[PDB]
Amino acid sequence: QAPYLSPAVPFSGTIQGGLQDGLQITVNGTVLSSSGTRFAVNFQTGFSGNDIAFHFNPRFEDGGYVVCNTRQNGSWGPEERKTHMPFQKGMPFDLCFLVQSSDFKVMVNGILFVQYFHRVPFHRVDTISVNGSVQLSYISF
Ligand SMILES: CC(=O)N[C@@H]1[C@@H](O)[C@H](O[C@@H]2O[C@H](CO)[C@H](O)[C@H](O)[C@H]2O)[C@@H](CO)O[C@@H]1O
Repeated sequence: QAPYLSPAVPFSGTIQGGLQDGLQITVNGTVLSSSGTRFAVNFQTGFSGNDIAFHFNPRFEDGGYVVCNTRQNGSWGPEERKTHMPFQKGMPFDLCFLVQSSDFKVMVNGILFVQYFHRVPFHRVDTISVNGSVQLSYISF
């Protein structure tokens, strides 16, 4: 699949073929100053945003932390949080999502940040969306 170049945010785009084992999605962007306090990347089914297999949500609030969770039929499950923010505003970053049979491997600038085991079959994911206080340079597959 061709990369989405300079997509505007918010953004929603189809992931051709749907998520598949071995697929690596790269999200290159920059956290802005003066927008909001958080941004997110969502691996979802459809554009509704009601069913999100994997929600990666960095929050520049309360000291800085990232929320990882799944949303099924509009219902958010138990959150997984990490308190060591690997993001810095005004600095471009490479957010890499490696899809494996049992989990998502998430790397920030080549450094493994989190591991999220699939709560729902990843084959159900065909859409990636990004919103919040972030500017995108590109999304590659
Ligand atoms: C401490 C705690 O459980 N707080 C939660 C909030 O995180 C939650 O905010 C939502 O969180 C989901 C991901 O779990 C999405 O990021 C969503 O955009 C947030 O609004 C709220 C609402 O569900 O519930 C508690 O406050």
